Amino acid sequence: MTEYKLVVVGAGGVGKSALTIQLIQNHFVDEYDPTIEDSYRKQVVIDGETCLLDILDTAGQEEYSAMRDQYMRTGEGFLCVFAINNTKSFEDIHQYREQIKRVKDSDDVPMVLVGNKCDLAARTVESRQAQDLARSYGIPYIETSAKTRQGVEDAFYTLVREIRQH
Ligand SMILES: Nc1nc2c(ncn2[C@@H]2O[C@H](COP(=O)(O)OP(=O)(O)NP(=O)(O)O)[C@@H](O)[C@H]2O)c(=O)[nH]1
Ligand SMILES: [Ca+2]
Ligand SMILES: [Ca+2]
Ligand SMILES: [Mg+2]
Ligand SMILES: [Mg+2]
Repeated sequence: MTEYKLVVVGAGGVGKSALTIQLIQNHFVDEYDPTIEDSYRKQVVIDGETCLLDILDTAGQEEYSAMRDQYMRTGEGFLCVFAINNTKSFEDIHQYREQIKRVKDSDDVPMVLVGNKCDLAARTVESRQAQDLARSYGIPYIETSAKTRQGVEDAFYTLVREIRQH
């Protein structure tokens, strides 16, 4: 069956792990345990196609920035996550995109921009700002909450549908 290699990237604490765990295991991780690098696999049906999602959950802590080149090499599509209550995590997106762009030597890498924690009211990144960033990359913007599950499947499935346009 078709295998899709997804990689979830973004600053520390934006909810990369919570998003992936919500998708794969259907519960919300409330505590914060910083990730080094974890892998998840699950067979799903997306638009009538049975496929395997291989998801790499990466480190947001800058300490582990050295490991980025390896995972950017292998991944087929990237979920670029920031938190809507964390302006710095939004500003950090470009450095993730730029590295992906260098490594793939492509301006057309399948990606989705994800604004997570949309359940929180302390918003400092407005949807329109994020829409504009995504537009400049030629990719979709989707808001999510790993807490409520809002948008979680849409984000990952959209990344699959982007990989399929490439
Ligand atoms: N309210 C709310 N909290 C969230 C959401 N997603 C993650 N969190 C919380 O934010 C904290 C960090 O989540 P986590 O998934 O560990 O972040 P991360 O991006 O994987 N961190 P790291 O890069 O260090 O591995 C946790 O307390 C988690 O419960 C969300 O959508 N809503
Ligand atoms: Ca929990
Ligand atoms: Ca692009
Ligand atoms: Mg994590
Ligand atoms: Mg503002």
